[PDB]
Amino acid sequence: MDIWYGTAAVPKDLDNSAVTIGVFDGVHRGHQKLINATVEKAREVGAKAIMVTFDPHPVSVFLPREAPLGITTLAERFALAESFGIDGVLVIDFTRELSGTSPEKYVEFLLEDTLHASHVVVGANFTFGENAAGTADSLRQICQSRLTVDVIDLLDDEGVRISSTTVREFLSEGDVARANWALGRHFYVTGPVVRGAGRGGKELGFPTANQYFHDTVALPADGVYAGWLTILPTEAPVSGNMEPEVAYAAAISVGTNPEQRSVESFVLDRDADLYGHDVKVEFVDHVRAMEKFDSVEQLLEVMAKDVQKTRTLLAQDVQAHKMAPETYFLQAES
Amino acid sequence: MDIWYGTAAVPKDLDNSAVTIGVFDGVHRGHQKLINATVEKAREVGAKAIMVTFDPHPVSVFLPREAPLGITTLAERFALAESFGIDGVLVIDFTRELSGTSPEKYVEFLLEDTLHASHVVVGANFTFGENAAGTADSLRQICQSRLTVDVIDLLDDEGVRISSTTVREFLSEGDVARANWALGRHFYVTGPVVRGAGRGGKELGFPTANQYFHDTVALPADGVYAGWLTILPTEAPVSGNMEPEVAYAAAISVGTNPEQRSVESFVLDRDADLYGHDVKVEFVDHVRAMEKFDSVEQLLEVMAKDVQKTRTLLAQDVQAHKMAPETYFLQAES
Amino acid sequence: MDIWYGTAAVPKDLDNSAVTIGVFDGVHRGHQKLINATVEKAREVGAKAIMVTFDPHPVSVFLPREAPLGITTLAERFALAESFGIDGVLVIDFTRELSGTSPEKYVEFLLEDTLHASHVVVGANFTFGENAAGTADSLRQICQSRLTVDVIDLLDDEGVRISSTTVREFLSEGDVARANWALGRHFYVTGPVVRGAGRGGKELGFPTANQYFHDTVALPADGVYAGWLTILPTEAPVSGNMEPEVAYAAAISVGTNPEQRSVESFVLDRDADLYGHDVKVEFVDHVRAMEKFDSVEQLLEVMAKDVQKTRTLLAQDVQAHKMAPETYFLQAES
Amino acid sequence: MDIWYGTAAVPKDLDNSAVTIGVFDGVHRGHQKLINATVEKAREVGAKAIMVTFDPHPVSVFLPREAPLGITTLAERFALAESFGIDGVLVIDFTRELSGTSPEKYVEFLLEDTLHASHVVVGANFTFGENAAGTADSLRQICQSRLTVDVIDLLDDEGVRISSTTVREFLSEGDVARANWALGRHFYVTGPVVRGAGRGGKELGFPTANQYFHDTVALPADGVYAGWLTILPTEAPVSGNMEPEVAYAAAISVGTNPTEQRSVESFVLDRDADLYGHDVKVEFVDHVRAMEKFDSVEQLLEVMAKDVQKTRTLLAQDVQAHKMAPETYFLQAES
Amino acid sequence: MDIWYGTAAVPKDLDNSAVTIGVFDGVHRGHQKLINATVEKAREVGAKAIMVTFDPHPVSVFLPREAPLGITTLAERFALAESFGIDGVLVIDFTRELSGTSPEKYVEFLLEDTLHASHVVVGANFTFGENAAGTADSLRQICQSRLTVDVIDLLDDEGVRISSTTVREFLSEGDVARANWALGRHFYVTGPVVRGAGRGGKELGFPTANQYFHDTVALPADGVYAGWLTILPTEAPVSGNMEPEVAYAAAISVGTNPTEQRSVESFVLDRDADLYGHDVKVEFVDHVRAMEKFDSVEQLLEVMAKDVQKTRTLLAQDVQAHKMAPETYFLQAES
Amino acid sequence: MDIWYGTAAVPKDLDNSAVTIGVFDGVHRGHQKLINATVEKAREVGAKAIMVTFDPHPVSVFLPREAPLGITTLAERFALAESFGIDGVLVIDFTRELSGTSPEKYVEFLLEDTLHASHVVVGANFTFGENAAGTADSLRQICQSRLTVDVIDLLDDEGVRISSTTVREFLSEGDVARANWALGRHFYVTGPVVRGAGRGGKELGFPTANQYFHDTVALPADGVYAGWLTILPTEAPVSGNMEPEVAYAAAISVGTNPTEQRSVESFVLDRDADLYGHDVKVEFVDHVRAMEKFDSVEQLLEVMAKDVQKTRTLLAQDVQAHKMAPETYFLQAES
Repeated sequence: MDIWYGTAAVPKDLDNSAVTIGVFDGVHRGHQKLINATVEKAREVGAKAIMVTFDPHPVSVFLPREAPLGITTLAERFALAESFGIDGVLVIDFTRELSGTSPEKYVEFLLEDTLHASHVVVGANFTFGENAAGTADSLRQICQSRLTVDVIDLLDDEGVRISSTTVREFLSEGDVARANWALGRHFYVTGPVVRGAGRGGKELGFPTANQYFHDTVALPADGVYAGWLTILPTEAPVSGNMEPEVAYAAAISVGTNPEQRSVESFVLDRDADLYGHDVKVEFVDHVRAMEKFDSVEQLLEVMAKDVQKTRTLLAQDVQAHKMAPETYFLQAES
Repeated sequence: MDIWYGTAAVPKDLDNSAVTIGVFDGVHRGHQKLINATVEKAREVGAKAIMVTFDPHPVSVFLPREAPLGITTLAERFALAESFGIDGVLVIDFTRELSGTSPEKYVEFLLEDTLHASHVVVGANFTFGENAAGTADSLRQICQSRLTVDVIDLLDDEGVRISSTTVREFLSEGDVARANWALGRHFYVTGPVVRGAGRGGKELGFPTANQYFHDTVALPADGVYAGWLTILPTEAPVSGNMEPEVAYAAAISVGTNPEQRSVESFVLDRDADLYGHDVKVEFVDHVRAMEKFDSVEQLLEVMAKDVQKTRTLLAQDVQAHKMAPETYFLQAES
Repeated sequence: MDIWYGTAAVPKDLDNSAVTIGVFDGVHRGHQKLINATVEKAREVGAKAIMVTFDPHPVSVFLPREAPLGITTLAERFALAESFGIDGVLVIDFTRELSGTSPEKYVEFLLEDTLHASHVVVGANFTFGENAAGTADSLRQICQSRLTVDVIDLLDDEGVRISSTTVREFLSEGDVARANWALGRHFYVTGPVVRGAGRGGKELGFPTANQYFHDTVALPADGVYAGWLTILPTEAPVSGNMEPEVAYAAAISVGTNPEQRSVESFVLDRDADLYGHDVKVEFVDHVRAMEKFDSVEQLLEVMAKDVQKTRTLLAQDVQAHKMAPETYFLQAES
Repeated sequence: MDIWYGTAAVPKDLDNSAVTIGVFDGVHRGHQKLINATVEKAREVGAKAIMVTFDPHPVSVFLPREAPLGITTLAERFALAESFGIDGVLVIDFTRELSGTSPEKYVEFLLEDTLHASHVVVGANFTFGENAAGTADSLRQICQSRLTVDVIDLLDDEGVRISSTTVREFLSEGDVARANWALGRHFYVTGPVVRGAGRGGKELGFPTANQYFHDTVALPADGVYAGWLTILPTEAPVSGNMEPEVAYAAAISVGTNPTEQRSVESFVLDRDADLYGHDVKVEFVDHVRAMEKFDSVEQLLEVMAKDVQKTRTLLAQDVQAHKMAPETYFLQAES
Repeated sequence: MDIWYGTAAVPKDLDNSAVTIGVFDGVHRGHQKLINATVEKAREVGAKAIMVTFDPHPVSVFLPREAPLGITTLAERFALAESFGIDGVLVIDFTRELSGTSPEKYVEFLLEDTLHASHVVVGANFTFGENAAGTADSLRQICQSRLTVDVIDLLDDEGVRISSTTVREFLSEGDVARANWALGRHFYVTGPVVRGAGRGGKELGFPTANQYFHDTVALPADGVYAGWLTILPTEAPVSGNMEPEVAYAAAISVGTNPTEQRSVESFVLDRDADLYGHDVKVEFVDHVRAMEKFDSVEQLLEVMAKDVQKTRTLLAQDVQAHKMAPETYFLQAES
Repeated sequence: MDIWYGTAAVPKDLDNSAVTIGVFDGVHRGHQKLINATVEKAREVGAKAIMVTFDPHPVSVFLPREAPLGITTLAERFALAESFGIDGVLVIDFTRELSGTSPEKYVEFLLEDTLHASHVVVGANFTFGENAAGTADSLRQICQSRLTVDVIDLLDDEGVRISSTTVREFLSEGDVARANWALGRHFYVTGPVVRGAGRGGKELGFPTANQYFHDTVALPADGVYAGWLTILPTEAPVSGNMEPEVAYAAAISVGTNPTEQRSVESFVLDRDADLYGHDVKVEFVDHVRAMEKFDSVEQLLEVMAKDVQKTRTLLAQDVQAHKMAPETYFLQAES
């Protein structure tokens, strides 16, 4: 998949394309509707399926620092767009271009001159142009004759509107199961593993892996979650008995340094230290709220209940296999 | 009007004076009673009307950093005192003088030796001298024969005690209309305009003017307010279609950087950038609480409702002309 | 009393000992049970009474920064252990030794090889060894024949479990009287006196003494407390009319710098400045919550009520003489 | 004078203009040549004289936080342009437009489509387009028949090149005299006065006025300077015996602090005043001495009085040398 | 290769091993001598070749925050050890064990009880036990009949001692050529690429990739270097015309910042790419120039193009000198 | 000895006094001349001997945060005054009083009204009143018939002026020997011991005691020094084999840190102790060496043992030179 930053980087000789346009944060199930319709129409005409997306977040342009939390990083947005069949992602920066343009000159510049679009697919909530004048309906009439528009209704399921906003609320409440349901997959973060408290190995109280994330990253509420940890493909040696590319059962502690968040993973039944490696942490279910501990004994007792509840939740998760990992490790008991 | 810092700076040959004494933060309506009585008595005897005030706040002397928020800056206190007819402001620093003095030596030093007072006017709440022993009644008896004392009751109106404390509470609650009612004018701040998000001009989402204030400045609760923005007299060029010395209608956003406050002003129906200029922002009415925004579209929709409610509130404000500005700009519609 | 850091510092020729083992934070009344039983048994056999304690807190080993607040400093733990008759304190660092050891090799190494114990006394809550496997009951069976174990039930009195946890909660709620009841003495802090607001002396609003404490120190809730201030033995000159080694009546203000705490002491009926000195502040009773002040007059009025309520509470405290100081100063009135 | 942010804010209405293009930092004497040639030509035709300038600094686009010190603020650049008779300032941001563009499209878009220019005036060092491709020659050729292009060599005078670079050098060495000579006026900063040490009254050692500036502002090397302080027009009362819009003789201490920040402290000669809250302009005339540490009050005051004597002399020369002195001023010969 | 943290994590299972003991920071050419002697001996017997190393740095135990700069990270030390055929790395923390211990107990515990060693290999400078009592001799005597002890002199070559110290010196002076000569390979750092100035596209001045490193990482003196940049294996898409696992010719700017942090900015020659989010390895070949300030865009680009010419030359020599060049690479002779 | 803050705290009761007036920072040998002349005169009459000193430092009133380094704390100034027999210390704050005052009112208010002085003793450099107007002469004339005024020249000895300035210079150069010679005693700091690296036990490299001091405290140049450490009187238990109120031979490392702060680390010779929580006085005798970086444990300990040898020698000389040595001390000749 190609990745272009700004209109000027798009090949001048780009033949023909089917385009979808949005922030696409999270690439949730509604987003997948727009991508599917787009990939299908491109197949039909032998054209390229292009996503136009935005970075930085269009909101942060007017209100810097008060940007919505990133459900996925931009990098993951690329990876997800590829996995669903996008051939090219065009990334628009609204402080460089297309912000002051009228609806008319927007379509003309982006869809025709730049992308040579024959089809375009947007959500019902899509807007464009100076002071957001352009709507999904404007796009229908401006493009009548010139190119075909397909406007997909926002996704409603189980009485919930599925949008970036709802996914963020579910994460913020600690309800990763409902977030996952909206995403169509386990919510996850990826990141390098650093040193933390003691060393990962024989001692149960020491995390197998510690990670930090900036406060722009959306993360579930401080608490303990059941999930899966996967060391990403690597040739670097691994301390202990975990293998790369296998999703390992783990009780995951999300915390806050007293707004930079931490994620500490206790991998079930393994003795390993993942310092240096790149590690994906997928969330499945909430286990408990954060607690303060006043004795080593109390701490470990609770730690063991976390493991117990995690083993239960993960054993269920494996049964919903459209969400579960391909290769996993989960022991039936300790 | 003269401004003296400390007793030692007062002219030795100061003939005769009528004196009022207090912190005078905000110069609210109660304060204006003391000033009026003082200016009138000075007129009568052909003497000077002097205000004795305090900086730093007498409270911050014992409890530094836990000082009351400044309803007005000291500079504005001077300007307000002038506008009501004070000829001289003496500014006392309690860490330099008059804090350890007895009530007796206080009157003797300040009122006679320094200010050659023939009349003095204080509030019923006025205190003075070591450990606040001296009261308004002490001042009556210590000054019998020597000089005339006039003690004005605290101002009560519409079942509210009008004091610096009540004005601060109204501001803190976001009730600027009630604060204004207590002040006898629109609550305002003045300050240099800095660069903010994008550039002021054609785009509705970009503020016309951004300002910052230290956390000692009293400011209404985070939210959106209707008010008036006035570029203070200047010869510097102005970017866009606003003129100096005209009060322009504006939706005003007060925020907090995550305790240094910001004030962002969306001037109605104007395209301007005020970087570099000194700008007064007067508050009239609360519009709404602060909200987080998840789309450019939602942001602008709300922005436009703010404008709508502002136009309404300001059109009413103009009718109460004792509070409204002399020269204003408010369009009947967009 | 000897103080040893780590097993390696204990004399190789240490003859024979009676040992107690725990964190001992606060050395509360439950702790005193373990120490008493230990000192008594050591007397009986002519051996040394040893305390094994832990620093850093065993909890902070797994969860750094999320350590329990220190009811006493380590230094005070030493002083308290001495005052109750401990001959030697061995201080174990769990990041250096004894954390990965099995219950069996723990007893063998610590109690026999290092300390040559003939008796050991632990609480019912005591645990030891890798992943806290070892219990008070494990210690009974592992030591049958080899050495005598005495396991003391947790202390229950007036329907409250007396533990480090409960003392911390009482402090956190501002209930120092209940904390004191659990401690078996007045809760106290010691520390150097620094400059604060103005100078200690004639002015009532200026603190006699200002101190700061790091956020690892347990301290009662922000508020005003009645207590006693004692300048620790010294030959340095004292500004004003306070003598060393006398407990002076004081209204004590605990605050927070906006997590480093402050303690400001208004010594009743004395004019003194304690800059430079080391000062113990004992807490007796809660007086009031913290308030914001908007006038010097209001501030001092409240200050005087604090003094009034303090004089009352302290006059009662003196009557409970097992808790009260040996030499005190409290005036019947101003 | 108008100020437009971006090509899009320029009136479609504009039918004819004489344009000059540069950063114009400092608006020094070389800069004045460009503006003069532009303004006089604009008055010849019936056209408006337009300055195209850049903010953020083009260097900062590539090397953020490595930007050169601003000789003047953007605000003062506007004011200086207006003072030399520019009708419109157009401010280009390179992060928004005109940066990816080829030499060909840059000219047509900016000079023809936006500004509808008939005449252009640039320095010989002038560069434009993608990767600095376009040059003073490159410009003259693309613009045949439609645009009179006047290229002006960089200003050499007394064997010294007068550039923003050269000015920044003079400032940094603390040689304000040469900086002024190159600028055509006294170098100055403007800012609100805040509280400092004590209160401006009878005591010499407490500064009449305190100011702080961001690390972004070019200021002379730490030291003491002779200068003039002016309270900018205001109806706000003044504490002490000073008036607005009079340049007062002052000894000026420039200092630094951990927090970045630079400070400017002004001891005004023969006045007892405290300027807290006013906007004041501080003009620099000559270097007096380097910074030094003090360990007694008497020694500090001894030096302070020597700074005052030196300022009296140097400022008396500035008044006599006429050309750069202020219109209305206050200076005493003796204390 | 296994990695054990502390003696306690070592398998009880281990019956025979050839051991080497050192900090091994940089795994330079002297270090390679120790490892080679160890690995070949281990293959002779039926034994595993074990490296005993230390983290935190032994110096940092006594002088916290005064620790020497890491020539490589602990992670890269592992990877380098594995590349020279070590079977297990045992990592000692001196704050947890082996620090109070006498020479006698140190050997028996570590070499006999834990590792069940038959053979030992150490540098002649090797020190152990309480207060550095144990030495290369001290070691040979305690271990009679059970342990073959091979002591190897420090590597001298071309009249230069090759040590971690010497490498840190070369790096600090910006002499990466000599650092590489001493290491036996190109010095490198590895890290995730983040956002910087603009976007990696057609414009030369915006870096292909930005990286930051803690003050803990030894890096060359601030300046421009010739080097190779490699995108580490990945299925993540690449923006632009670059592939993973190809070393691309790059000019590399090393800089600093208040906040500690060092930066590494890579301008890859003849590619339009933005590497945000990838892990990249940056190899250093030769010093090009010291850092300098710029005050015009044209001058910066003028210098940038000179850096590119210089890189082409220096990298062409590195390719020809064969021995240290990468396996698969991309370099153009002309622009 | 009494300590009064401000003229207002002085007893109205005080009927007669001999007064000395100065900053007295360091209470050096020049200072001792003033105090001796004052104390002996006070014992002659029936009067109390009073020191008028200043806090904050008079310089800091004008130049905040540019204050000279405190040779001693205000607390130690009190203690030193008491040790030379002053009966009352009166502490003037110039931000509260005596600063606006003329020479005439300063004398009458302070010396007559407040202190009811009969006799005054000042240094020849002494300055008072508004803008340093009043001087040693100015003082003698205003005080005829009521005040015996004894002016004492600044102390010159071995061709060296002994002043606070001179002491601060010696300290800053790391020449504590000359600082001590000028002070009349070992320069010292006092402070609570906190945790540092490891635990004070058998291992030489972990300091017996760690201390930090604000940037306000004059300390010797970073380096190693010979000195004596004393645990101040206490009933708190001591970990290790050290007693309170014995000066123990120590090698002392003075260092710095980003965060401002200076550190003092004491390696006490031939003791295994950890002093956490105690107040300790650290006396400086002689400079041993400048600071240096280390890259091996063995080298650090090699140097550490050389510091100890050097300390043994230098401290043996200090004991023999008698005059400045402590009363009760502990020093061993051999390890």
